Amino acid sequence: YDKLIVRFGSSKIDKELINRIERATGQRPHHFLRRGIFFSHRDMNQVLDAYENKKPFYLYTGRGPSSEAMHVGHLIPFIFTKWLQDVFNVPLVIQMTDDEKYLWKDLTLDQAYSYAVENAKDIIACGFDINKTFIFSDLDYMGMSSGFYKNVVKIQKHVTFNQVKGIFGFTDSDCIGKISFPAIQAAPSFSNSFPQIFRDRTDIQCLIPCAIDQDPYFRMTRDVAPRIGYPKPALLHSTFFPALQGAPNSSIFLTDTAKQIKTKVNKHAFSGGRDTIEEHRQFGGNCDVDVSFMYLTFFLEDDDKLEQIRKDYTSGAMLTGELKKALIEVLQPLIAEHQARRKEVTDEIVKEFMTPRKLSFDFQ
Amino acid sequence: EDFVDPWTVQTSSAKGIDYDKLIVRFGSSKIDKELINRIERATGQRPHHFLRRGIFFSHRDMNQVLDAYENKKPFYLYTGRGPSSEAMHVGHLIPFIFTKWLQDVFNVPLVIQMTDDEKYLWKDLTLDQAYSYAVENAKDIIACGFDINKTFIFSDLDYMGMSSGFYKNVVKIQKHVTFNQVKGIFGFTDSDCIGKISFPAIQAAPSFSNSFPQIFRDRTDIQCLIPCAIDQDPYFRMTRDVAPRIGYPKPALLHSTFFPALQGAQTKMSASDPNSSIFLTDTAKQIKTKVNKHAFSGGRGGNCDVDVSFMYLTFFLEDDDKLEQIRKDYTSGAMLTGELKKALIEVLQPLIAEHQARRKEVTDEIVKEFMTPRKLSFD
Repeated sequence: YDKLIVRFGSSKIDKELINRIERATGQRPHHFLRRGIFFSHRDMNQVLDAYENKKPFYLYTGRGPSSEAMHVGHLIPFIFTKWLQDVFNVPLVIQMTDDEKYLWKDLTLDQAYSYAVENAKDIIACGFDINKTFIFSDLDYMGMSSGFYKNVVKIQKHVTFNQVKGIFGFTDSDCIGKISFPAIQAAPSFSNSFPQIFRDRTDIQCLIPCAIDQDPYFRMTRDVAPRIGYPKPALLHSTFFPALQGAPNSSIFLTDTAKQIKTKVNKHAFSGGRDTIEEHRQFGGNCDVDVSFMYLTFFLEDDDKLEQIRKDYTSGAMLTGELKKALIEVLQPLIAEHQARRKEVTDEIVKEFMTPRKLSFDFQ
Repeated sequence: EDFVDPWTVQTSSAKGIDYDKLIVRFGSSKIDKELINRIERATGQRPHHFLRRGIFFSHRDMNQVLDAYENKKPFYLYTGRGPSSEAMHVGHLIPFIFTKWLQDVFNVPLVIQMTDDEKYLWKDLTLDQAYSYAVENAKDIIACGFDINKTFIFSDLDYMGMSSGFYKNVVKIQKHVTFNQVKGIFGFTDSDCIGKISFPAIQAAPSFSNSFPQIFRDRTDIQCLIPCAIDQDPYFRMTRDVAPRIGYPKPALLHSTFFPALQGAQTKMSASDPNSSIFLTDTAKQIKTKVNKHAFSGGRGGNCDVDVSFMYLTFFLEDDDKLEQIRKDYTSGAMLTGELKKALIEVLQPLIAEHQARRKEVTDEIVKEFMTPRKLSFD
């Protein structure tokens, strides 16, 4: 990961920049920062500069509404974005790319759109404030903005096929909606794409939380920005979420019960311990390629108890199955609590989050 | 004829584009002697001259528009205009006044797409400028006399961002046209901006009732009829291919020949104009100056098949017998060029003068109304 930074030319967060946040925030850096889940960035300093100089900034993230079974991995950006929203108290804009799924998959426009509404339930279950978050459907919001399509057009002019052909790999057997889709993903990065929220303001920086594997796709947007008179969108990159069986039982869905969660991490997670304990008691603990532990890295909020689990699993004291039932006690209460929060999401709360509204934000 | 596209029209021949051949290549159908009567019977009106003199000579499924009009099932008219700049020419009047004619004789709603996004992409303009031209060009279009309770005129940049139905159709059409197909119709290249690669779906979209929920109450099946010069047909031949794939009725069409450029019937009157157009902004003096000096004569006698003045006469005189008398006469030698041009100047001068007058009457508030999404009158 330290070599993917140099590869994409991004800036690495320290344990010193993390402090800069704490000074304006007034909290304790989220464990993603503390642990390095979210390690890289691009222009966080620029966003920070305006936060103290008493100027707003906003967040943006999206979601590809392809059915659901949003697994626990998919929670990583949202958990972090939610945090960002609360410590800075700024607006967030969440995009549901229904057109995209329609273009790429065997769905009807309605089918893609219903998935967008449903996924929006799961997202709201994460707890986003309703007074500073706007979840929008591409298909819906294009028809309801006096600023969105215009920005999409500006981008479409300043980007050629050859450009989108290298970055995304589009060939020419593809449909045109695809070739031009990258402009729809980019448009949300610029404030005046949301008139009911921001107005015709253009000086509001945009912070985009996402992976590190994504930087090459967001550079297109960052490169077009100067060219159209708009500031670049800042970035905060994260690491990947270990695929369960190894880096259908392949992932752990938020719709999974409690026993399924139990039987998955027990029968399908990956082990680093010599596990087939010839005599794992002073060996075993490979906390780099052991999924169960990697997960605790994301979901167990206590550093002290985590380090204890690492010293102990690596040393050989803690066997496998012991570490596993430790994770289960973190997931089961994470997932089940998610499902409950999502039960309380009425058809009217969804419609609200998805309605072009004025928001309550920190101009500061 | 050789080349006819949405951006260029070229022929080696002074007689102009071979229209019976364009019909074979494009796959459209010739407007028969007997299809014209059906228009008469069905509308109880004499067919407009463009129909009688073969100016609008090609169609697609007009028999299906009539199939429905006869049975009391509506249909609507859709046509468009790319505002490349503020000034339009007299060739532009052909599709519009004919559309104004279809509107009255059939009494059906009409939508007119002002493609500001198309020109913002293809040309060097700001979004402000591109919208500006849409507004100005709408005044001239309005000057043709369209019923305000029966016509919707929209800028693409504005209507895309305010319609619960337009973008959705663009997206649907976009899924069914590959870059490969689009570069084999419009000749696009890997160097073109993405906005241009996908632009075709935006022109294809008004071809479906759905993009105007406010007009046809989310009805989805109202038959569409599109009047246009035959250089806009690649867009619509693409559209009719896509329509069934997204469960919509294919749009019908009526193609017109091109109003020749002054120098000859090799190109069409365009706004580039090295010096080839009579702008709807020209003074009586300029119109006369342009006809006498710039309009290719044929003549020196008289060959009607190449005289740019006589071609113009077949578009705006409106007296089949006089035109026919001007034909035999110019051919035989009796008429003698300066008289022929003198005649044409007597028709164009008032035509453009009445246009300007009515245009001066289009107040800002009227442009606004025509361009606001409305219900219309179930026309």
